[PDB]
Amino acid sequence: VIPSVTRVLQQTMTKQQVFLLERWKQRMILELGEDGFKEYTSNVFLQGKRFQEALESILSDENLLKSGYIESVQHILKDVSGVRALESAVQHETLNYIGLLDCVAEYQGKLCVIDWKTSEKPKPFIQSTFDNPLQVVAYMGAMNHDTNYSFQVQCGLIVVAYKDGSPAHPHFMDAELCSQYWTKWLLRLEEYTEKKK
DNA sequence: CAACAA
Ligand SMILES: [Ca+2]
Ligand SMILES: [Ca+2]
Repeated sequence: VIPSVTRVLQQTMTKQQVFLLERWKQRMILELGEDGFKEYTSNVFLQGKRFQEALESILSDENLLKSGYIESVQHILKDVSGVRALESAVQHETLNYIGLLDCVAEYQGKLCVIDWKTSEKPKPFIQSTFDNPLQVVAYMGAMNHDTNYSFQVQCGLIVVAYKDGSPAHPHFMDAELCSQYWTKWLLRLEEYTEKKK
């Protein structure tokens, strides 16, 4: 099988990344239990997919109080224009990996790959988004080294929407910053393939 | 394939 982006990264996390995650996870299993912690991550996953699905109808007061995500992002969508693609599967002919980016559109007049995120903790810094930039630059490198797409994009954009309607954090990445993250991702891709053979 | 968690 051919690897995917989010799979390559979650298998190549540092020892300190796995420690902080599984320690937080067992603290949640402790306070709540195995029965509901799986229910918490089920809810957590579900809002992230709905939020993306809900904007997909926008680019083209709910029952749960997760309605703050889109209100959080309206000051972002006021600068999103010229939408060229949404939810695209991306092939990489050379480095052999696949992905599924959220959308491709112009943000503040600059064409970039946008990746929407939901989070309950604020992420003012791109360092707070962990491996999110590598996920974005992996999507652009794939789509750019692809048979199925007419254009090539250079910049990326992470947006972190919050459930309480707070102003979402746009983390724009210009051409040079994407280039550095890309070689970081280029590494990450190789520790995975070197872990297979 | 992804959602998110740190
Ligand atoms: Ca996303
Ligand atoms: Ca192409």
